[PDB]
Amino acid sequence: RPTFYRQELNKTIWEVPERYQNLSPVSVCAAFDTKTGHRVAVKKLSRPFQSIIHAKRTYRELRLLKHMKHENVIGLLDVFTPARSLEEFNDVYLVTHLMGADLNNIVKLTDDHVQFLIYQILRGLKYIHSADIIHRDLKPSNLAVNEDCELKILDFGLHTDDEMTGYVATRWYRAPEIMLNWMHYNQTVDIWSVGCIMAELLTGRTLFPGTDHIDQLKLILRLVGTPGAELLKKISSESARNYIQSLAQMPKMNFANVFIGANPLAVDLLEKMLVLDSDKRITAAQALAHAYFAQYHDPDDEPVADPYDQSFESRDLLIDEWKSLTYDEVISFVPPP
Ligand SMILES: COC(=O)[C@H](Cc1ccc(Br)cc1)c1ccncc1
Ligand SMILES: [Cl-]
Ligand SMILES: [Cl-]
Ligand SMILES: [Cl-]
Ligand SMILES: [Cl-]
Ligand SMILES: [Cl-]
Ligand SMILES: [Cl-]
Repeated sequence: RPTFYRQELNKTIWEVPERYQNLSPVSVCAAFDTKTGHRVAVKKLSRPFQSIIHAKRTYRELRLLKHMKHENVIGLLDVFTPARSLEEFNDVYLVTHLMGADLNNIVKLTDDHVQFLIYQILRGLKYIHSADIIHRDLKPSNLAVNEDCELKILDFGLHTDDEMTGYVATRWYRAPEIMLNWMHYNQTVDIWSVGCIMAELLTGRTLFPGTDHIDQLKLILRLVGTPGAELLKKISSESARNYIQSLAQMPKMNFANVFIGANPLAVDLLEKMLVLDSDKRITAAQALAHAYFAQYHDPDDEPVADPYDQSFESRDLLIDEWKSLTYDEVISFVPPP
C-alpha cells in the first residue's frame, strides 16, 4: 500500500498516493505521475454509492475502463481508494493519460486529415464492437486529439430527456432508430454517428442540426429517402409506424451533389454508412478495408478485443452488494506494462 497525502482543492478534499504531484483542477484534476512520467487526468467520483442505480453505474464504469486496452480507446492507468477495508470504503479515483483537446478544438482540414482521423475512429470501433460493446454517444466532444493528429474514443454511453430536447448537439449525431425509440438497436448505431462526424469534417457544417426531434427526422429523410415497406415492418411501435406513413414519400438524394468537390471515395463511403435501415449499414471491419483508407489500412495491425462478460447488467442486487463488487475490482487491478 502506497503512502497517501491529503489536500483541499477548490472545496474538494483529495487523498492520493505520493506518486501523483502538482494537482490542478480542470471532479477532475491534472497531475504529473512520477512512476510512469506521464501527465495524467485524475477523476474523483461523486457519491458513487448513493442509490442502487448509482452503485451499479459506478460498477459498470469501472468494469468497462478495466477492459479497454487499445491505442484508439481510453484506458486505465490506475484506480485507487484511500480506504484500508471494505467497511470504510467510500471514495473511488480513476487515472488516465491527460488529453489536451477534443475534435472541436482542432476543427483547415485536408482530405488527408479526414482519412487519418476517421481511420482511427473505425480502428477503435472494430475493437469495441468485437467485445459486443456499443458506445452509443459518439460525437466530436467525445473524441480526444493531439498535435500529431492521434485520436482516442472516450466517454462511453453509460442521458436525460431534457438533455436531448431542442437545438442541441447531444442529439445531432444519434441514429434515427434510437432517437425515436423505433426498435431494439445494436452496434450499427455507432456507424451512423461516424458518418455524421465524417460529413462535418469534410464540409465544416453540422450534417443534421435539427431544432427538435421531428425537424431532425425531416432533415435525415430528405437526404436518405423515406422508408420502404421492408424497414417499416421492423419498426415495433405502431405509433411511430403511423407517423412515418403520414409523410410524403421522398427519394434518396445524389450524394455527389450534396458533398460537392469531395473525394469520390469519401462520397462512396458516406453512402454506405448513412443508410436508414440499420441492418444494411457497413460494419467497422468492412469499412477499414474500403479504398478510401488505402494509405493507412494494415490488416495485421487492427486488433480485436478479449471477450467481455456483461451478465451483471441483468442482475438485481442491493447497494452493498454492488459496492462490494466494486471494491473487489479496485483491489484486483493490475497496471499496464
Ligand atoms: C472529456 O473527458 C474528460 O473530461 C475525461 C475525464 C476522465 C478522467 C479520467 C478517467 Br480514467 C476518465 C475520464 C478526461 C480524460 C483525459 N484527459 C482529460 C479529461
Ligand atoms: Cl506512491
Ligand atoms: Cl474511502
Ligand atoms: Cl459534440
Ligand atoms: Cl440530389
Ligand atoms: Cl464478447
Ligand atoms: Cl469479462
